[PDB]
Amino acid sequence: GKYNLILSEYLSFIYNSVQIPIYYSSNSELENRCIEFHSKCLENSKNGLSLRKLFVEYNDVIENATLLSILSYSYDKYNAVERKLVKYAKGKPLEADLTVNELDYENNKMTSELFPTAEEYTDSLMDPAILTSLSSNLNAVMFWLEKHENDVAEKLKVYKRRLDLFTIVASTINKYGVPRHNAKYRYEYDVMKDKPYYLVTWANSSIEMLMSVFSHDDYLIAKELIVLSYSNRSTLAKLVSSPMSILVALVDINGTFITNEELELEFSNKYVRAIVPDQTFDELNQMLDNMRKAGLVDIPKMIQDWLVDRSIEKFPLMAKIYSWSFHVGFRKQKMLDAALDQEMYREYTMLIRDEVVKMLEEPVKHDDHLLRDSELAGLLSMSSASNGESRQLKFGRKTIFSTKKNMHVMDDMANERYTPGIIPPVNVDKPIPLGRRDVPGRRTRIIFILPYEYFIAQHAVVEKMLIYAKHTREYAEFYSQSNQLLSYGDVTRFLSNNTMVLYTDVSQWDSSQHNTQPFRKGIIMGLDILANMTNDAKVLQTLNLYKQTQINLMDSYVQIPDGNVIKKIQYGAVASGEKQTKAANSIANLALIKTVLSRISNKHSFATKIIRVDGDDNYAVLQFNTEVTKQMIQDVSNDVRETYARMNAKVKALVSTVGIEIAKRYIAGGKIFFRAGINLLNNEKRGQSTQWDQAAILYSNYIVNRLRGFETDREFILTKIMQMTSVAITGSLRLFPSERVLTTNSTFKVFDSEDFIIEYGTTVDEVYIQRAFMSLSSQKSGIADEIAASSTFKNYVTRLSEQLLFSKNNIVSRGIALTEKAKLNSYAPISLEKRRAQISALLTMLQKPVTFKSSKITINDILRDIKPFFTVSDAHLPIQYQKFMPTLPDNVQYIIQCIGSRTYQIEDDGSKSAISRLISKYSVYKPSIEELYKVISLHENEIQLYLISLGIPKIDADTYVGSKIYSRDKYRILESYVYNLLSINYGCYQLFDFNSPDLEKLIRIPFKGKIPAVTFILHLYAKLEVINYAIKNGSWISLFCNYPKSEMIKLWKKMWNITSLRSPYTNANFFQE
RNA sequence: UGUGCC
Repeated sequence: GKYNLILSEYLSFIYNSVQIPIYYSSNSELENRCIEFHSKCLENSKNGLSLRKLFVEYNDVIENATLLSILSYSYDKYNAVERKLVKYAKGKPLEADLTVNELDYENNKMTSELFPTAEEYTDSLMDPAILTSLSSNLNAVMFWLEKHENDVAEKLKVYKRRLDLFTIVASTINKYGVPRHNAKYRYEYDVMKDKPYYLVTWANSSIEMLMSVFSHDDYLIAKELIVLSYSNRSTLAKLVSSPMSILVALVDINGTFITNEELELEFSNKYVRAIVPDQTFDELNQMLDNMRKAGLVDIPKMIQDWLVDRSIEKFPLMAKIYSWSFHVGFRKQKMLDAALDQEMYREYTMLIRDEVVKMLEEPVKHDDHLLRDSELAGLLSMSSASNGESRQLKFGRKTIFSTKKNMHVMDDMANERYTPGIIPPVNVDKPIPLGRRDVPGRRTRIIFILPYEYFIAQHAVVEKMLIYAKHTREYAEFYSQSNQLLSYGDVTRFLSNNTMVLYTDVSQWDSSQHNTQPFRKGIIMGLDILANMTNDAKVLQTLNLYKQTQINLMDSYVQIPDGNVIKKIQYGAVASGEKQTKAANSIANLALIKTVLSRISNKHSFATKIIRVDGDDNYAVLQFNTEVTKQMIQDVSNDVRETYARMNAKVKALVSTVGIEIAKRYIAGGKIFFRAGINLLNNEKRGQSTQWDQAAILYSNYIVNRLRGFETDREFILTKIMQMTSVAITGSLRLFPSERVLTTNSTFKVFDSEDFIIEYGTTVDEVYIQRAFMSLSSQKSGIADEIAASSTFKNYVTRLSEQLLFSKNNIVSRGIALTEKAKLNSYAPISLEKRRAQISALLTMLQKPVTFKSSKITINDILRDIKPFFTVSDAHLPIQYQKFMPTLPDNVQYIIQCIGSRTYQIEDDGSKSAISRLISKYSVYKPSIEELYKVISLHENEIQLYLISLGIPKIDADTYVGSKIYSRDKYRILESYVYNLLSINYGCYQLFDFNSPDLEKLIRIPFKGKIPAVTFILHLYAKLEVINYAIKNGSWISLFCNYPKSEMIKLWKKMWNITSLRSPYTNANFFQE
């Protein structure tokens, strides 16, 4: 509960010249006392009197009531920051070395020198894009510094290392003064022109980096990145994190974890000697020298010191550095610059064509319905993103403009303009609008934003390909319900003294111009073969349309802005934006890896243990009929690079016998590592999310980084959360939500009271608050109801429905209309109205909690009912599993050591149900987990009607409605739904093997009735409680359950009526992946 | 409506 105490100190620190606590209680009499206390405090403050007497008088309110919020009556002028900053600003300011970046505008010049006229100015290249101010970040660091000013021992060293660092930030910022932000947390030209262009972004990155400093090594790393970053803005991250690929090959393997037949992690005590050719060492040295040429000193030395022995025990430092560089911010070039960079492929093209044919061969011959009604499927699937051009649209009687894809389709249909049979051009006549994706370290890549004709003409086929991939292991990113651990396991498996791994990053090749010809032709050739396999008119048109999109792309043109103008240039390369983007790319890399491997063998004779393609990378494990030597590696590597070289492909191929390093993960010393480079105080782009959503997201980013090996002080995160989640009443009245409001599992939850432990209200007050918050979950929007009543809109819903189902409409119909009413949420005007409504409702709720008829049950209610029926008792679980994921914090790591981990994801969509499968066979419709959950619990007769209404044949529908499988499905649908409400596949839990035998013994549950749903919830609740206790106390306990027989029947009724809560915390988990 | 595909 330290969050509440912390908030007062921070507020007291920020303002000085009052704070009014606000409590509430589920007990009528106590609440009145809370009302009396609030009135007295306002009255006393209004008269400038002390509140000390009142606190003693209302001792009971402080002691038992639950704090809801804090009132901030501050009469200053959001200043203080200028005054506060100066004491810390003494050291010498930093000077921008305007000679380190190629492209001029990437140097820390004076804003004016970049944009002389306020009309030439643009933040397009430095916009933090986050909804929190630079001034607030600075305020947070200073506040933390003051609190930890009088600390001792090791704590002091952390303060001192941090204090030194912020000195550079403070002094440099002062030389120009703190920049001021507008209403939308943006930095305009007037504040900007006197100050160095990249000043605001740089300060944010350094502050974020410093508040994540603890050990001396952290201090050394943060300082080099900070000073260097201010000058360098385009290669520092890349230079710092490049030696990592070379490093993995060096470390030896002493006991690793592999994959077994049951596809689960199993420990192997083997030893694999690292074999590295002298040439590789020269390459690493060149990389180190390059870091040095760029002013780097401390970082290069650390890598060099490590190299003397390359002990996997002193390797965490290398890992720490790799995670660290990403925190220098994003590299945002000029669209044109990002855009500008851009006879033997016969074997390569053929494989791509063959792979495409396999993925649809069976679907095409049979005459799959999805292929037949592909157009309908695209419409249901259709998103609410952009279509490319801002159009004027009329809805009922309102004339407004939108760019949204959904809006364009509805307007077009109501004008006989809807024509998916005609796939628009993307050449010189109708150039493609561009989209951009920015990431730290790597170069900016462009994105096509093609007309919805393209999404529709490709949605059905890509879905078919994904299903094929779903069961093909070569495609690591799509295989089964696998996670990254299984992939990690597969590489280690066949590792021995007569086998070498081959990893390759082909990010450059994917964009190449050489690539697009062979790529498009291969897909097209495949499409022609598939067409020569059926006679179905519906299938051919859908198949034919897909072919057309590939042809139009072959010769494309792009609209790249060059200032304020839009130059139309010829883009002869493959860019992402299509539907088949990921699936096609995966096919292309796999075809490519296969092509290189085949050419090499003519020379060498090996065995292919495994081949894989995962994202922009691809790798393989080969086996030779002899012991691998340093000389052998050089020969295999030179030939492989040469094979890539002949195909004019620019890639980075490496050969090792112990580890590999790709974009998503890296393996060194038999251990699995994952980069932890998520930016905190700077984003990639702006969206339509609120401050609360962003605050929830920041906490999430912090949790993933903390899990991955990059920790940022929690107090700083908490401090950031307090500033972000605040709400102003006036220009001097600001309301700060309490910890209970912030952390309770409600529609307004932002973070967990205690990291790695999701709590649920076990007290009456929490329950009272939870019920109240839900009360005001959804808010109305006029602009939204308007269009929801217009003609064109209802017709669009009606046209989709009369095309989909046969019999009656409503469980399906209500969903389609709503699913379509929400898509309007991309339209800012509607988004803005919703937020304003939420705040006003929120201000009143914090002020004085309202009443609620409840009548709605949730997950928290089910858990609360169970709790009082378990008996706790100290138990003990020894550690049996060696550590394979080192970066993991100690408390999280301990649970894995004692009970183990898993290599799969727990099905939380119900897709593995027989009924869901049956719907898939005859319908293009895709029910949600929630819809399936409501549907399964319906009267046998009702279910039969619903299946028929969707097109399911009578003999099939009738057979299911009474079978054994339907009964089993009932339990399965609920199990999937319950896991979903408990986020078992997210955060820290996704790691633990909840089916662990060791975990299982700690649970004692005697059957007293026997009813699937009831048994599942008790075991799950017990498993979560035992694990959570373990996370907090580092020790274990055993659980006994004596739940009544009468009680279970009541509980079961409760279970089939659970509602789902929507909250920023929930959104953030969805947001991560 | 400072707007940006899968």
